[PDB]
Amino acid sequence: YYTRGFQHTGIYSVMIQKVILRDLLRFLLVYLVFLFGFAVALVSLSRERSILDASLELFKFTIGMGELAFQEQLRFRGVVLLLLLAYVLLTYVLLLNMLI
Amino acid sequence: YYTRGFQHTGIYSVMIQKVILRDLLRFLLVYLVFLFGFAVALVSLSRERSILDASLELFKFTIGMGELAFQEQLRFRGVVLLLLLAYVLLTYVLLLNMLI
Repeated sequence: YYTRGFQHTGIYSVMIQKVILRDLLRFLLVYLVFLFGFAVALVSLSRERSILDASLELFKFTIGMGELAFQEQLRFRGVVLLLLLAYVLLTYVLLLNMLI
Repeated sequence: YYTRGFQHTGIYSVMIQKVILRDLLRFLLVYLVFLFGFAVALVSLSRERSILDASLELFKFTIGMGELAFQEQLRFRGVVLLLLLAYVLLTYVLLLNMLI
């Protein structure tokens, strides 16, 4: 908060704060909704990632990690791969939209 | 320094140097302050990451690594996860602010 002085910082800081408060508040909701939906779909498909709380994989994907590979024992591996691809393209598209 | 010639490079180089010297000098301070605060909080919470010098995890997070996962033996795993989420959103927001 104490960046009120130092004009060179403040001129940009106030306007970027206004922009962020106006815009980013409508990102986290939709991204979280999509993440929860995809996590529920994955845990429901993989039961035959063991619990709903194991949604950290999507966060690893959006931060860089994720370990995208075949699941071997899961027979419906193609469907899981397609779901992961859909999720990654969707989140990249959404972040591109925010950036623009 | 020897890029003074080669006009096509220099026209952009001088102005981008001025911009960087004016702007980036007020990023590393605040980012380092937040990183140190979060590292101290994590090491203080996890004592019951073993030392203050183990702040490299946040740098791994900001470069792509980080190994975001449950800590098992640490009972207050939810608080640690919430702190990590707060830190990652904070640093992404700060870098977005710089970019804009």
